[PDB]
Amino acid sequence: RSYPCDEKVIAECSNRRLQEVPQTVGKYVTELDLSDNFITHITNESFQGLQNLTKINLNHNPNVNGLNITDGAFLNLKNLRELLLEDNQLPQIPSGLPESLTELSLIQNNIYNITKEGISRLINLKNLYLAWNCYFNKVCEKTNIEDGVFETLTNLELLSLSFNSLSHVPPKLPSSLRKLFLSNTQIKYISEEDFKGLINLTLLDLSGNCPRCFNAPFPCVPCDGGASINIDRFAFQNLTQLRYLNLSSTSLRKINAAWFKNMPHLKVLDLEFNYLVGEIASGAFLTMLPRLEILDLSFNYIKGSYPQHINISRNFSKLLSLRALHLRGYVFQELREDDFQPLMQLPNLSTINLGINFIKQIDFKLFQNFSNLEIIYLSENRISPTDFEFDPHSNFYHFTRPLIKPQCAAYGKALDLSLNSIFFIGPNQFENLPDIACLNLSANSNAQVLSGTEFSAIPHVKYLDLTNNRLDFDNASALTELSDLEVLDLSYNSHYFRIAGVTHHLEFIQNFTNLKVLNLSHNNIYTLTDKYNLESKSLVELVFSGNRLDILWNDDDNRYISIFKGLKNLTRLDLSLNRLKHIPNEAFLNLPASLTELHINDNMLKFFNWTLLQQFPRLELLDLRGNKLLFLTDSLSDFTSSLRTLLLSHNRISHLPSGFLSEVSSLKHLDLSSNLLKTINKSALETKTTTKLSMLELHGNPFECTCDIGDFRRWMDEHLNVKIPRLVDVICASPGDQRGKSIVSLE
Amino acid sequence: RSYPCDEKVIAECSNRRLQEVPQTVGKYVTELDLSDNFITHITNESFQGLQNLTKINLNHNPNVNGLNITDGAFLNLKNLRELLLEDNQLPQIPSGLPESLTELSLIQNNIYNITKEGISRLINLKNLYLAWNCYFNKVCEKTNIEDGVFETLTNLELLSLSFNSLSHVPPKLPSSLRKLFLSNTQIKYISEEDFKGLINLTLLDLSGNCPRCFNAPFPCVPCDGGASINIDRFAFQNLTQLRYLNLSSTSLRKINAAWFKNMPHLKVLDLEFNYLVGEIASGAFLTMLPRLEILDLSFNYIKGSYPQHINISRNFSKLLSLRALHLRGYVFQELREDDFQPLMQLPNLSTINLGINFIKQIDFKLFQNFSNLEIIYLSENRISPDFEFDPHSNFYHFTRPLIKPQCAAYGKALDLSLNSIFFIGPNQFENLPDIACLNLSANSNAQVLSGTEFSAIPHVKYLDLTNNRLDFDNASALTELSDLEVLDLSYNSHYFRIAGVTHHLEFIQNFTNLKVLNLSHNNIYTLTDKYNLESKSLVELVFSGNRLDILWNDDDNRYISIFKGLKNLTRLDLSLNRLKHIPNEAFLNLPASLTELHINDNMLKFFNWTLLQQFPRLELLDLRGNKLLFLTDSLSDFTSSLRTLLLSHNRISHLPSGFLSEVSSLKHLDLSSNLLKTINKTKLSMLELHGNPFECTCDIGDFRRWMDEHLNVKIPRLVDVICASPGDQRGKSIVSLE
Ligand SMILES: *[C@@H]1O[C@H](CO)[C@@H](O[C@@H]2O[C@H](CO)[C@@H](O[C@@H]3O[C@H](CO)[C@@H](O)[C@H](O[C@H]4O[C@H](CO)[C@@H](O)[C@H](O)[C@@H]4O)[C@@H]3O)[C@H](O)[C@H]2NC(C)=O)[C@H](O)[C@H]1NC(C)=O
Ligand SMILES: Nc1nc2c(ncn2[C@@H]2O[C@H](COP(=O)(O)O[C@H]3[C@@H](O)[C@H](n4ccc(=O)[nH]c4=O)O[C@@H]3COP(=O)(O)O)[C@H]3OP(=O)(O)O[C@H]32)c(=O)[nH]1
Ligand SMILES: Nc1nc2c(ncn2[C@@H]2O[C@H](COP(=O)(O)O[C@H]3[C@@H](O)[C@H](n4ccc(=O)[nH]c4=O)O[C@@H]3COP(=O)(O)O)[C@H]3OP(=O)(O)O[C@H]32)c(=O)[nH]1
Ligand SMILES: *[C@@H]1O[C@H](CO)[C@@H](O[C@@H]2O[C@H](CO)[C@@H](O[C@@H]3O[C@H](CO)[C@@H](O)[C@H](O)[C@@H]3O)[C@H](O)[C@H]2NC(C)=O)[C@H](O)[C@H]1NC(C)=O
Ligand SMILES: *[C@@H]1O[C@H](CO)[C@@H](O[C@@H]2O[C@H](CO)[C@@H](O[C@@H]3O[C@H](CO)[C@@H](O)[C@H](O)[C@@H]3O)[C@H](O)[C@H]2NC(C)=O)[C@H](O)[C@H]1NC(C)=O
Ligand SMILES: *[C@@H]1O[C@H](CO)[C@@H](O[C@@H]2O[C@H](CO)[C@@H](O[C@@H]3O[C@H](CO)[C@@H](O)[C@H](O)[C@@H]3O)[C@H](O)[C@H]2NC(C)=O)[C@H](O)[C@H]1NC(C)=O
Ligand SMILES: *[C@@H]1O[C@H](CO)[C@@H](O[C@@H]2O[C@H](CO)[C@@H](O)[C@H](O)[C@H]2NC(C)=O)[C@H](O)[C@H]1NC(C)=O
Ligand SMILES: *[C@@H]1O[C@H](CO)[C@@H](O[C@@H]2O[C@H](CO)[C@@H](O)[C@H](O)[C@H]2NC(C)=O)[C@H](O)[C@H]1NC(C)=O
Ligand SMILES: O=c1ccn([C@@H]2O[C@H](CO)[C@@H](O)[C@H]2O)c(=O)[nH]1
Ligand SMILES: O=c1ccn([C@@H]2O[C@H](CO)[C@@H](O)[C@H]2O)c(=O)[nH]1
Ligand SMILES: *[C@@H]1O[C@H](CO)[C@@H](O)[C@H](O)[C@H]1NC(C)=O
Ligand SMILES: *[C@@H]1O[C@H](CO)[C@@H](O)[C@H](O)[C@H]1NC(C)=O
Ligand SMILES: *[C@@H]1O[C@H](CO)[C@@H](O)[C@H](O)[C@H]1NC(C)=O
Ligand SMILES: *[C@@H]1O[C@H](CO)[C@@H](O)[C@H](O)[C@H]1NC(C)=O
Ligand SMILES: *[C@@H]1O[C@H](CO)[C@@H](O)[C@H](O)[C@H]1NC(C)=O
Ligand SMILES: *[C@@H]1O[C@H](CO)[C@@H](O)[C@H](O)[C@H]1NC(C)=O
Ligand SMILES: *[C@@H]1O[C@H](CO)[C@@H](O)[C@H](O)[C@H]1NC(C)=O
Ligand SMILES: *[C@@H]1O[C@H](CO)[C@@H](O)[C@H](O)[C@H]1NC(C)=O
Ligand SMILES: *[C@@H]1O[C@H](CO)[C@@H](O)[C@H](O)[C@H]1NC(C)=O
Ligand SMILES: *[C@@H]1O[C@H](CO)[C@@H](O)[C@H](O)[C@H]1NC(C)=O
Repeated sequence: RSYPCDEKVIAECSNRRLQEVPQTVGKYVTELDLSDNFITHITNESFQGLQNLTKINLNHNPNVNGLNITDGAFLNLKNLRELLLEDNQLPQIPSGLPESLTELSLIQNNIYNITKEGISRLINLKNLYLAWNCYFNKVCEKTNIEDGVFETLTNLELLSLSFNSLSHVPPKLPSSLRKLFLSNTQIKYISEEDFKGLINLTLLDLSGNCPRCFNAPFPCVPCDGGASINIDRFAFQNLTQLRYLNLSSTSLRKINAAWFKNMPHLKVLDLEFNYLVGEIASGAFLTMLPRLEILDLSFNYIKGSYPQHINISRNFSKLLSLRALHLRGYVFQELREDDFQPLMQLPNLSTINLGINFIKQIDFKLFQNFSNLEIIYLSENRISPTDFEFDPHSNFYHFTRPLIKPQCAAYGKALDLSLNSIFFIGPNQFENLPDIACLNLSANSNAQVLSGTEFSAIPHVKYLDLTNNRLDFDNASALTELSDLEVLDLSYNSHYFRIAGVTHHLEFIQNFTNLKVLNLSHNNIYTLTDKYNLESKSLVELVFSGNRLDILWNDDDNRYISIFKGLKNLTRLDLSLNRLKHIPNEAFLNLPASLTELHINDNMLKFFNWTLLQQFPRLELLDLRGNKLLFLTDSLSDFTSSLRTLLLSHNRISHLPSGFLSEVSSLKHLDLSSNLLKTINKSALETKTTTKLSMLELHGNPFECTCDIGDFRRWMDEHLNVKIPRLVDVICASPGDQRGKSIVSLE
Repeated sequence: RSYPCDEKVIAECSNRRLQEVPQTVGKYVTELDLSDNFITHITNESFQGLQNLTKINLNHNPNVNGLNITDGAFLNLKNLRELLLEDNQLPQIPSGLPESLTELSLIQNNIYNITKEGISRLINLKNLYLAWNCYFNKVCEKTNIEDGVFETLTNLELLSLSFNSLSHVPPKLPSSLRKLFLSNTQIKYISEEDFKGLINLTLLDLSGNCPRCFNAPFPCVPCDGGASINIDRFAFQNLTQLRYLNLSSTSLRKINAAWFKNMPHLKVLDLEFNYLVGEIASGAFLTMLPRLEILDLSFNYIKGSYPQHINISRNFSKLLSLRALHLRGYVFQELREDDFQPLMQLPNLSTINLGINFIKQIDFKLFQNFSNLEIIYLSENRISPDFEFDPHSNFYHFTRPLIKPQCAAYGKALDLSLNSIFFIGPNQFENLPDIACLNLSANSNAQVLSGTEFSAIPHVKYLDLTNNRLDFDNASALTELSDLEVLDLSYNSHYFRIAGVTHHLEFIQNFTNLKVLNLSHNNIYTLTDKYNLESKSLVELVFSGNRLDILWNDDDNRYISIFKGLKNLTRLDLSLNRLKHIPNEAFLNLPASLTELHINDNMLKFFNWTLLQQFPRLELLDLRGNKLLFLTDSLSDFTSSLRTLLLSHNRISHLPSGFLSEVSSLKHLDLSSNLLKTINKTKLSMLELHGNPFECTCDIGDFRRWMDEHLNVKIPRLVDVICASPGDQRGKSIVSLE
């Protein structure tokens, strides 16, 4: 049983409050992650017993001044390939690094000198990350790059120098380079010589040089006069393998078509945060890009300007390989059919993104004229009836999550109208739309009574997101025009459910033939009109967290005692966050016998009637985390043969009953973290049967570390197939000499 | 030093996990509150010490087996006036109650038998509370009322029997009654005899008998065929003093005017949850209410019906004393000027409540022609561009003020909250009166305010725009409101979250008289062009729930002076800003005028205490709920103004030397829920220490000594100042020892 790391050859040793490199790491280990510890010193002794190490991660030590690394500390590790030293306040590149390194990352340090002595003997480097050493209003020096320092790195494939003050492209780069990142480097001019020999390059990032600074979310310094980056006509002429070009925030007003003349493979062009309204309308460069797949022209708005219409050049029609066009933040009032003519015959154009344009009106019928749209993204418009802020490993100019949740988009064509002002759906709201399978109307403040006709023009919606609205459930036929509906999200429509005196009709649920997943979370449901029961022959999953079952199941009221019973196909039920202090026995028995997964976490349960598990023969997962439970039954196997996972974290359990660990044969994963256990007695340990337990969680219990723990420790020694994670957090509260130590580190 | 109660003569002893009546109560106590403890038995031994007890509260024992009370347990208490025994699962009225009692509460027990033996001996009773013993689907017995059980209570002024099954008004009630509460008692018939003797009654509650059960939020049983309650023509004949009549939810469709004939002082008439749409339209009874001040006709809607217009009888014009009219939940589409004609000459009608009517359109100009409207309440419409019920509250409606008092104090108030005014068009507020208090909360207003939207009502002083989604793209926003004093912009996160759109807060500087600004829960992390908040007038800024962790990031200097230009500021709230550290320069740039600084519920591990030298008026500093690991030993050096220092929920381990005994303006220090195991060996007036893990060895005697010598330093909740060690002492207050 490894300690302090979890081994599996990989050693997960991160975030463990470690103060030095442990001398206890399995000597077979090949990758070791010690990130986020409190390590302050690395010497030639730190890794002495571990010469099979391929990979070391030391990022973010010491985690709350800097990591002190001796010359040659690593130089004896002969197989070391990957060394991660991010966010360690290093004042220099460490001296005497091993020649074997293929990957070195020094992101987010204080290194202002890149020197031959540091780097040049690292002949095997493929990827070198030096970004984010001097930037914004950090107090730091201009980066000195020693002439020719990278010239000997003849296998170098990726070099990243972004977010440092460089002023010029470094000369003498190796022609092995595939990816060169030079974002936010204060380079104002790109000469013909700068990228001259780089015939293998596939990615060039020159974003944030001569930035567009209006409304910047960071301290931003424009080029004089807010001028554009100055890229020589021939700067790209030998970049024949280029696939990705990032020119975001280079204050461009003109794009020279001749930049692309030798660039037949360009697939992704990023031109966000420039001043390209004119070029978008004229667009001579568009001719050069018939193989482009992604064009991002987001946030090129003219500030203060809110024109009626977007002006797209007819030459967009040349972008014959286009798959996604991103046009956030152009900012305009109205989208008319004619305005997108140029895009309508593009054969592979799957995605159109018009997020964040403050658009007031759209002629929806225009989307039908497109060849092949799968994603119509119109969120955030005005349609109506550690202790650094930026992730160095992520795109700086846009978020890279999918525009549509994958689970919704998997059904078919997607229309996302979230975060607009469609406060009711009128009779003709969805006229002349493609055949939408995936519809997002989240956060429109929709207060309407859905009545069974609102979705008639798009009747094959299968995944409907209506979260964060204020729907008035006064009509039992609501949404029944959607016969194929499979997923329905009604989360955060509490507005009218909170009001006792208006009607709340949920009867429509029963009308769906194919409804599989229903989310009613965070609605504050405490009262329903006429019918008190939810019923469906199809429903598999009901999320009912964040409601008031404490009131629906009050002891003085019988009406809701069968509320979920009529959900006869149900396998997953979430009753978390319902302020439950007790469940009446009859209510529990009325939960569907079909269940396999039951969550009642984050309530206030003082007691749980285990005997009632007899009625749930298919029940695999029972989640009671975050309650106030005091005891377990001492004959749990009498009550279930199906239970595979039992989660009891964050309760007030102080005693295990005899045999409990091995009571139940089906039980693989028992979570007793953060309870009130002082020991586990031999009594809890006696079985006649082989335990099938695979994971037992125990961190955060106030263990009593005296001789009375020895039985449990031997049990541990005798059942290594039972994984106990976070041994470093399985801690003695007592006695004094033991307090804070892992129960494992005692004699 | 009292224990276990706090005494002040009143002993507050509630909610302290007490398992018996404590024997160490001040012998001089007149009022003892023992509510919410874990007490299971009372005996005539329980209170022996205490004979000048005038009042006992034993509500909610034992808390979370009834309270077992022996006969005559209370009998040797000669001054006991008032006994509270709510929510104790009592199976009977207890035997042997002292005859001194003027007030008895047995609300929320299991008592189904009201007998001479419990009650008839209690001759001084003014107030008797028997409500909520059998109701809803509780398992309980019909309520047996022993014939003439109240006949002897000839001082009795208030009798409450609500929420029990009674079936009949009990006969032989004393004519000393003022208030008779019989709500939800399953009484279907009110006979000419039922209120015989009761010529001094001023209140009668007959609500919930023959209830209107459609959409009930409780188990509701209608009378046969949902018939109305049956009230005899002459049943109110001799109820000449009535001021308050509650007939809510009695399924009335027809009101007999003659019921009010001899009741010309009726002030408050509650008719909610009936079927009175026809009566409201025609209503002869409205002609018999010359002195009525409050009429509540709420939730009389006909289900499924959504008429165009509300139909208000001309006879409303005879309600000459009306001050408030409640018409929630009539449910109608449109309010036209002429529809309120009959109200327009009532000289004292100050409040009109049309909440929850799903009203789509209103002609605002009609309000102009009323006599004296001060509260126009239109919240929750469709305008566009462990028992659940508190036994001491009204059951049919909330009783909080319609408008926050701090807003209404400014003058005429218009509440449009919880509608769909997602933008304010150019004539939205035309023909309104001179509105001073305006509520537009929760309209999902997404608009760019530009300085003209409130031109028609330019004297607004208190503007509530919370829970909207305002787009701050214009420096002139709201500047037409020259007199504005209070602006609430809480919960307008929507656009502030988005980096790429503009966020302009420059308009704040343009107000001469702005006193209070609440920017809470806006997630503010980036602003456009001007990085600083400026105002010569502003006194209080609430900035909680924003991202000062980002605004003051070490790598960015732009917001280091964000609040400095708030030159008049005395109160600043920076709680819930995810702060791990505040840059020293940022702290020093907070206004030197501050008297009150909150930075609670962040994640601060360090505080630079020396910086308090630049805050010479600072009286209150709140650092609760951070991760502070130690205190300065030099506090006297950095402030002579601090009176209150709140440090609860932090990680402090050691009180430094001479902290307490050192200076001086410091009245209140809160160190509760920290990590102190001891305190080692002065206007200080209060010292909180509950929830520390005190080591209760002999090392602790000095502190106890010190406690004994400084009895002018209150230490609240001594029962919660607990030893965590040693194992013997664990769970004990620190006041038990050698
Ligand atoms: C300018 O545009 C260029 C080209 O589009 C863009 O290049 C991309 O940069 C991002 C960010 O560094 C790269 O994405 C990373 O790449 C590797 C995958 O090989 C991953 O290790 C990273 O994932 C980790 O980090 C993510 C964020 O913390 C985690 O969410 C994830 O779970 C991983 O832990 C990450 O995805 C991307 O590879 C390149 N693109 C290409 C084609 O090389 C560049 O970022 C733009 N410039 C700026 C300043 O925005
Ligand atoms: N470029 C961009 N992308 C955005 C934006 N908002 C959301 N996204 C999403 O980020 C995700 C990442 O896009 P990004 O352009 O940064 O990077 C792409 C593209 O650069 C590139 N790519 C992607 C698709 C393609 O056909 N050809 C191609 O070269 O490969 C990256 C991996 O992303 P993936 O498509 O696998 O999720 C995309 O997923 P999505 O289709 O839902 O939309 C994109 C946005 O404003 N701009
Ligand atoms: N009746 C009624 N009142 C409601 C409703 N919604 C909110 N309220 C508020 O509860 C509060 C209590 O009103 P309620 O009718 O229940 O009882 C009044 C009235 O019964 C009575 N009263 C009050 C004022 C008066 O002039 N004459 C009068 O007889 O004294 C009670 C206490 O009022 P308070 O001491 O808080 O000022 C009111 O304050 P508000 O003017 O803003 O409106 C009332 C509602 O739907 N119905
Ligand atoms: C309302 O409830 C639904 C149903 O629970 C929520 O959608 C579900 O969310 C979970 C994420 O918690 C998804 O499961 C996850 O899927 C990913 C991707 O496959 C997987 O990697 C994770 O391990 C996890 O299993 C689940 O797929 C998804 N279901 C559907 C139909 O989309 C929804 O998010 C809730 N809505 C709100 C606003 O909370
Ligand atoms: C029917 O209508 C009448 C109004 O005439 C309601 O009477 C009011 O009842 C409330 C709530 O019980 C009383 O308030 C309480 O008063 C005490 C004593 O002052 C106070 O300590 C409590 O905190 C609480 O405010 C109120 O006094 C009483 N009004 C009068 C004039 O006596 C009655 O509640 C209604 N019935 C139902 C079932 O709602
Ligand atoms: C936005 O911030 C304002 C200013 O803090 C909040 O209004 C203020 O709320 C406090 C209570 O949180 C009011 O003080 C209280 O007054 C009552 C009545 O006198 C008193 O009983 C309390 O002990 C306390 O003093 C304060 O008067 C009030 N200020 C104003 C101008 O109304 C407001 O609630 C915050 N908005 C939101 C949505 O949270
Ligand atoms: C519908 O749109 C809403 C709003 O854009 C989406 O909610 C966002 O979802 C992402 C992905 O999980 C979260 O990280 C964001 O925080 C959400 N934002 C808000 C404001 O809620 C929602 O995911 C979309 N629905 C579908 C099915 O794609
Ligand atoms: C403006 O209207 C809102 C919504 O009606 C009021 O907010 C309510 O205030 C009460 C009193 O504090 C709270 O208990 C309710 O929970 C609030 N409801 C919601 C939905 O926020 C607000 O008080 C009103 N503003 C003024 C100035 O009176
Ligand atoms: O409702 C609108 C309309 C337009 N803009 C413009 O959009 C850009 C980004 O906020 C700015 O130029 C701003 O003027 C808005 O912000 N909000
Ligand atoms: O938008 C509306 C319009 C009317 N109603 C009606 O209002 C009463 C209370 O909800 C019910 O009869 C219902 O029919 C609504 O609920 N919502
Ligand atoms: C780092 O620790 C070493 C011992 O290995 C010590 O000699 C040296 O002074 C330290 N370096 C710094 C920069 O403090
Ligand atoms: C592009 O679309 C056409 C259909 O017009 C199809 O033939 C081709 O396979 C698609 N190409 C890609 C790469 O999807
Ligand atoms: C729902 O609305 C439809 C369409 O307006 C209407 O015909 C029907 O009567 C309503 N259904 C119910 C149950 O009221
Ligand atoms: C919904 O189901 C119920 C009961 O099965 C049926 O009465 C009703 O007509 C169905 N409604 C619709 C609109 O299909
Ligand atoms: C029960 O659930 C599954 C969904 O996985 C579905 O295939 C089956 O059709 C459902 N039963 C009914 C009656 O719809
Ligand atoms: C109106 O109220 C005033 C003062 O509140 C009072 O003098 C007068 O009697 C009331 N008028 C009527 C018609 O009741
Ligand atoms: C605010 O909007 C008004 C009305 O459109 C306009 O006159 C003005 O230019 C805007 N003000 C600012 C400061 O941009
Ligand atoms: C607001 O204040 C500033 C100067 O303090 C001034 O420039 C601006 O014109 C004022 N705005 C208006 C609308 O008065
Ligand atoms: C400062 O605040 C007080 C209100 O508390 C006010 O009397 C004074 O006018 C304010 N100062 C200025 C210059 O407005
Ligand atoms: C307190 O702040 C000042 C800077 O304003 C500095 O002189 C002193 O070092 C600070 N103390 C700490 C602990 O940073």
